[PDB]
Amino acid sequence: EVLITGLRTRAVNVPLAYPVHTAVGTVGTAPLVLIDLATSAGVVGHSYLFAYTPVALKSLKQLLDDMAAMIVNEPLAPVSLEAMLAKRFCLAGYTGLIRMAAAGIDMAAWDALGKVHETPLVKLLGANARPVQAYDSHSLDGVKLATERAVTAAELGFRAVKTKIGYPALDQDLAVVRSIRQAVGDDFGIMVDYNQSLDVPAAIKRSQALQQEGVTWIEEPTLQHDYEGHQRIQSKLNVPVQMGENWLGPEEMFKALSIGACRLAMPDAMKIGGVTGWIRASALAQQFGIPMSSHLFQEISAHLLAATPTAHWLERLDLAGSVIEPTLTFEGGNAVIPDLPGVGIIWREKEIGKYLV
Amino acid sequence: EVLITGLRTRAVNVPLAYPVHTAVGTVGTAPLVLIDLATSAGVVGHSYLFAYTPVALKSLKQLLDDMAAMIVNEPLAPVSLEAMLAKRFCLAGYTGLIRMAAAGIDMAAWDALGKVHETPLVKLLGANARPVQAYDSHSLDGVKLATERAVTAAELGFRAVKTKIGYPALDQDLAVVRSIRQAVGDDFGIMVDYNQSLDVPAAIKRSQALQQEGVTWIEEPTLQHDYEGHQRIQSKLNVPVQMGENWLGPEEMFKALSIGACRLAMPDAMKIGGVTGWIRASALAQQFGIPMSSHLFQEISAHLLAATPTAHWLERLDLAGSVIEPTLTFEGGNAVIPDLPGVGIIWREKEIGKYLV
Amino acid sequence: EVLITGLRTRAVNVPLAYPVHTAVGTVGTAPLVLIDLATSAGVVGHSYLFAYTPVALKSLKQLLDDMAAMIVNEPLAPVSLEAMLAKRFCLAGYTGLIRMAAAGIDMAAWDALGKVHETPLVKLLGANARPVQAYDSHSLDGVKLATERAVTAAELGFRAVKTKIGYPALDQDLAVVRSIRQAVGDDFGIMVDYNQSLDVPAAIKRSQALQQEGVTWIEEPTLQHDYEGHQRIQSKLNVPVQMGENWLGPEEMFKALSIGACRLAMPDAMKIGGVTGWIRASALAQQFGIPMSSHLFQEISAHLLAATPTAHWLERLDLAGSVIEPTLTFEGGNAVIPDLPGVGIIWREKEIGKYLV
Amino acid sequence: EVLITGLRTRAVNVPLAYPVHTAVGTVGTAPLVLIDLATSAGVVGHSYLFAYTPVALKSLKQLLDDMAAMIVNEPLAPVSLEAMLAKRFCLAGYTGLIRMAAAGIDMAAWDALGKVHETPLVKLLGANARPVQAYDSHSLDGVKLATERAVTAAELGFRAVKTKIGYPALDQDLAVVRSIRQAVGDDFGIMVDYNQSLDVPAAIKRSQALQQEGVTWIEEPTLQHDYEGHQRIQSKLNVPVQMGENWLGPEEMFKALSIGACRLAMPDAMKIGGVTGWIRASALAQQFGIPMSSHLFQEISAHLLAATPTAHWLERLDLAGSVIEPTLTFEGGNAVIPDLPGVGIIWREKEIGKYLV
Ligand SMILES: [Mg+2]
Ligand SMILES: [Mg+2]
Ligand SMILES: [Mg+2]
Ligand SMILES: [Mg+2]
Repeated sequence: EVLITGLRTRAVNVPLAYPVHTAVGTVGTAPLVLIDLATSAGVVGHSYLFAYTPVALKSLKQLLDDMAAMIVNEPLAPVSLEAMLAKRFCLAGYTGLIRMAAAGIDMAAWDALGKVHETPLVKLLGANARPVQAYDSHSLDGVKLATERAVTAAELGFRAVKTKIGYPALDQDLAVVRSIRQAVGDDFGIMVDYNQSLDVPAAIKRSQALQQEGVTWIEEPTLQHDYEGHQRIQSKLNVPVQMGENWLGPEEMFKALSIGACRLAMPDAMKIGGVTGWIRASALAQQFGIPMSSHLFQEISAHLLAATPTAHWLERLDLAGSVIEPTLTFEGGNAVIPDLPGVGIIWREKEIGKYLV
Repeated sequence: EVLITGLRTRAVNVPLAYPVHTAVGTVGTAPLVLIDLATSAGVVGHSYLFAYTPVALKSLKQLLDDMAAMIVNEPLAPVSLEAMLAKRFCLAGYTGLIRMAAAGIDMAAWDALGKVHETPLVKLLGANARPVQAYDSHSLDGVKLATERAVTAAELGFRAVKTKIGYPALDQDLAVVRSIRQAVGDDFGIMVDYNQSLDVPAAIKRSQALQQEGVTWIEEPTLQHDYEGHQRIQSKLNVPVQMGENWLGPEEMFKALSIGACRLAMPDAMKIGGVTGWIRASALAQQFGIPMSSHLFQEISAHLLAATPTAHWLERLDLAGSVIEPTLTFEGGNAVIPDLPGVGIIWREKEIGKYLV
Repeated sequence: EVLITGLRTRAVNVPLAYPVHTAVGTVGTAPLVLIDLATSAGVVGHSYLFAYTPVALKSLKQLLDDMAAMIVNEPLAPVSLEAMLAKRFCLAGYTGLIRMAAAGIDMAAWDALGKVHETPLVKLLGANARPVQAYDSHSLDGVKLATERAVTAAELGFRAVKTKIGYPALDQDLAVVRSIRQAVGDDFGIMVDYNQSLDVPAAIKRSQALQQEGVTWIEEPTLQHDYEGHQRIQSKLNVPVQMGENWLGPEEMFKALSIGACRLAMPDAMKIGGVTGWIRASALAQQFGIPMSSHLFQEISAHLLAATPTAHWLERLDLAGSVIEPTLTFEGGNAVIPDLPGVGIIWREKEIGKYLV
Repeated sequence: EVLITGLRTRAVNVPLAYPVHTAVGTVGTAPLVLIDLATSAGVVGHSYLFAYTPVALKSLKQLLDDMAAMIVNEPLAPVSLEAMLAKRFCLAGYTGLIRMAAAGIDMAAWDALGKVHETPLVKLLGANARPVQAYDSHSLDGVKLATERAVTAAELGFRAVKTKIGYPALDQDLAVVRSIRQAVGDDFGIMVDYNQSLDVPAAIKRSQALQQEGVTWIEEPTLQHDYEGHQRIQSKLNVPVQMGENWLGPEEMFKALSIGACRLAMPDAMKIGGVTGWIRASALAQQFGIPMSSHLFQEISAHLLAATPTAHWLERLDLAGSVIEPTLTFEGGNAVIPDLPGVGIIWREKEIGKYLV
């Protein structure tokens, strides 16, 4: 009875507030697919996807455009829609770019369901809005820029930052972390993320040195699919190993928590399967006793974390700020959900045409 | 912003459509606590609890009456309310009659949230209504009455029945099952339930004989908290061991699925923690690959199963038919959810006064 | 041949010798149900239950009043009575408030059996009385009050105290523990209890800091039903993790010891199932090599520990001192069992009427 | 020193020799992306990809077109190229359609390396060509068409066929298998494939009935990512459970063999990561003692199996016969590798234009 009536997608390369420094060089834009899901109720659901690299951007938009005929005239009902897409893609493989596209439809379908009921998503999920602690996420920035970014975050009221590390020598990782720590003081979180760059023995050596410095967690020290190698690294540490941004569906989270790969989790709202996948992931993190943070997608993640019994941190990294209104607020380093139906995503229509592919 | 404004409870002893025959004798009424949850939106949430024995009935109503002050003036938001009650009862022990009372408040709070949004609960949970296969549940009835009840179920269009067994000799269990099977034919489900009555070696001997007869599952062969003993019984069977009506919260389901106690699950909407607990239980049964049925509470369970990715059967056993309107329908042995906001529970006010304690 | 002839219960809110400070505020009374079990031998068994919160108090008394008809005219024989109650409540769920009520009947039935034989309970159980080391249990008291309470305990001759911790920052827990340690010196036990307040990674970080301070054990760092999360915390510690006050029956202790959740145990005489349940729990702690202390119920626990092969500490926390005579004595910080038949509980009849609900 | 100089892709919808019958209806074409990899040596590598559904076809071609700039001017060296692509896609997720595209480049790069050295791929891999037993793979065809297809396969000299089953009742699966068995006789292989359609208990019941009939293996009885559920099904069977066509990379095969999910494996040359991935998969199947068959891609699989120490069957299912010359031969039901450099794939250029998208 409310039916989906259309899917529209727009591929954009948007400027990043913080250019991303990598081992190769700097990237100053993010490739996104913005999604509009029309309904027979006259409301339009909005979401977006991150394509990671511009090599995948046109392919992800073309995949979504060719999935429109599977969803148009189906009832909006995201949990039912997700089961239908999981079955339709069971041969192709309901993972990678297909699962990401399905998650973008789910996150749009939940934003429209909240609009049909004139209620923020957090309340539709049965919870009250609450401010959630956030950390500001930076990149592989070198000692001077990482310290300047940490000092700007601290001046903006965040009480933790994340820096990416994995320089050619462990001394340079430690020089970054120590310089930040001098600038922000001891009563401040410094998360660190090796973005899959170490083998297991290097990750044990480097992480035991970083745990002596005092860091908040150590994120993806090794290849993201190697859950046993993450469990061997965590078995040598007191500081917690954090992972999860690369789990494609809750069935990958379940496999990593069943072997004890990590003592923290941080699903990505797109890769875990949207709101439907995150609800499932929340139930698993509750039973396995794992505090659960978010990865990217801050606008929907502030709602999802408020319904997550083990919620821990929200990652602030504003990928779509150039094309979405700043309805999400940070107040004393906590994200505060807007009082708007659905997710609170409202497009900057005059900006989007600047960045179309 | 919609707040709870009052809790009213009424303890009743209601006549059962099918008197329950036990090893002791017959019971012809069920002790229930009917719950009304007032809200500032003018809608009233309804649920009920089963007290099992009249020894617990006044105590469960008095417990709910003394919990009213913990919930009145809280926002209706069931997931938040459940976290608050779990913390408030963490010393007393958030299990047994305290958890049942919390679940009755959760099931009422979700029925009111569906009424605030003028939408059946199944759609509020994000799914479409679908008819769900049901079986008719009988008792420890002896060969003649069990066969008459199976023939009446088959004439009503059900395609499976459950009988309780655990007579003093295995031959009498087999005489029951064979007589039903003669009366209903081979293309018909016969579930059997030993209601915790066997030790592990007796359960292996009796269940291997019942598996040779051809039964659909073997339910709670031994003490319900002995998950390892259920896993030892299931390791000796091809037919699946079914359990779960006695799990108090999803954290007990998680412990039994982590050791492989059963190849089917059937949570009870009250003991698993209401709609909030069942949503969590559904995510666990999906990841552990366990088809999930319901136990009692048919009216809400038809909605919950339609949102459950591994839904298997709905148990028809109409405990509250004497005091609730028959809005749930069975059509060719499938339960069909009513098109009514929330759960579809509407009290028979002129009947309730007949059965008050 | 000695039969039970009546059950009388009285619900009271009694003043605490040490008001209990919590994260919310102070509580100055304890809700108890005092139990009298009449017999055909003319002796009357006495016990009491702790309801934890006044929300449960009337419900627990009403449950016991409605169980009287299950026990009156049964033989006093507590082990047989316990098997009968376990079977009668196998559907309702023999846990939470039902199991607590059964344990209060068992503890009264053993006090009457000791009176029928004119012998202290410890001798009826086959052991000699012995003084058992006790620690004085305090609350979440802040640095000044926790230090004053530790100095009063040390002046009363106790050689250890327990303080509740789990302040918003780990530095405040450490400020409490260090201030106590300055006041009482190094040759003195300081147990610490987080009363389920931490997730697993916070519990590992905080407990490794507390183990560097030197504490005697770390009690219930995380949710009490999460035995695997307690085992992950204990795997990161040399100091022992203590738990068990929330195990409802020896079957829950068995599940936590089978996974290595803790290196100390401390059953509560009511939640473990009274004297019958504690005897079983003692045999499990002996085989799993776990030193076994008590939680609350000091009067019966001094007898039970003297029969427990792995007895470790008695927790002094005098909940019912306002309504029971001080027949239990502490002599140089050890509890000393009175030479009185049964448990030695004798009501202060002129005080009880002051505190009735 | 031989460098890649260009990538050209063509998306086609090609007619199938055997239309594929499914639970929904018949599909008479396959969506393929044909790949040409130009080199500085003047030879052109050829491969193709299967997109499974036409929903993915344009997206897979656009992804490959946008990956051309990552590979042009790199040395042809497929193992090095694969490591480079795994690192470049480590954030996006080197799985699903990205991994399939990488595998199509690897299979083209090995066909060109064999052409640069004027040697069939099997000899470049260090092995001699040998004929490999093949079975003819059919679909969900109903009793009459499945029996006609089995009789045509047997007349073509194949000594085994595979049929897809998972009809609404187990009796219809058994009616299919029995009808084939009557037509082909007892000295003939009948593999059966449930294409992920059963939950675990249904798969145990149906597969124990099929094992009594006598079938050669039971393939993907349940969801393909549920390796533990495949291990629970295999633990109840003597006949071997076969899986692997949906493993994306050898790292997914390793996870399923480490838990004992299956006693046979059948990687797909595209999803396992091309020739580079299959070489790795072969080493794992050898150490875990698992006979290894192929899935689709018959032309390259006849070469790969001849280098695989545990080679078992080649699956004949001729997806690209309409656009590639029939250089692969079946002689008495064995595939025989052509004596042509590289894989032996030579395009039918006059046919390809008929089927372009
Ligand atoms: Mg990261
Ligand atoms: Mg049952
Ligand atoms: Mg404690
Ligand atoms: Mg297959």
